[PDB]
Amino acid sequence: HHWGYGKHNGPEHWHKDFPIAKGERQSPVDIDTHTAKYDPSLKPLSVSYDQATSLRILNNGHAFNVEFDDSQDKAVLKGGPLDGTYRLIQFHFHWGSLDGQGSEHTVDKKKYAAELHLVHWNTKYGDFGKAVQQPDGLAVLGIFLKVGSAKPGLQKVVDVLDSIKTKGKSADFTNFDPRGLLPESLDYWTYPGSLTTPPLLECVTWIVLKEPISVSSEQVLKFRKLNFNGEGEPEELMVDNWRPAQPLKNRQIKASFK
Ligand SMILES: [Zn+2]
Repeated sequence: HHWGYGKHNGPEHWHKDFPIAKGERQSPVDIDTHTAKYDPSLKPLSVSYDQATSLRILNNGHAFNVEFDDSQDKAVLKGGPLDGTYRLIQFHFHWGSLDGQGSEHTVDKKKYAAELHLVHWNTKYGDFGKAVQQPDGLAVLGIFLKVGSAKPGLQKVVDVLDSIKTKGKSADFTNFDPRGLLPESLDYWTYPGSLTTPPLLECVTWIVLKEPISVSSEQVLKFRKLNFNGEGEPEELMVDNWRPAQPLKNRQIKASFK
């Protein structure tokens, strides 16, 4: 009875194995633009993916992750509200059963078709495993996906999904430049949060971009062909793998714009 997104093992059941699910710094959250606070002291975000080195893409039964080589000071996230440097280790998405839903964070209750999470760990801590044990261990860049024109930089991902349909499958995924998944503007909202999947550790400084990237209906449709199940097991399409908004509980969401 492993955790999942079904009615029997979904978000509403997670607290039984991970009590922190009802904690004080849980993610995602709804971004109420009227209550968010513009902070003029917030510096521009610094995303350096020029030399990021992608390795493989795999279906872990919850989503698909594109992993990178984080052994060198390659892809790093810094600046913005951060006081340290974080290395990119992997990215994945969360999406729905229809274009009307799929994102984890919402803006004034609005849900996007999907949400991209670029995960980075603090260089003060040695590696990912050690970083998640600290309150400022991770910096996750969240980017909303809306339907419209195609996103060229996403095509390589879309095209390879048919080869890793079921849990446990993976494929070579070298030479992928994540710079192709970023919107033009880097304006953002930021707040202290957690991982949105178990163990739900409250070790994340969330940075959610104001500008969503546009992907075509054809592209997002491909996400919905994946399976939660492994090969040979009953079909369980991978859709609605998103955790709903959690109580802000007085944390303050700051923005780099009004
Ligand atoms: Zn995520």
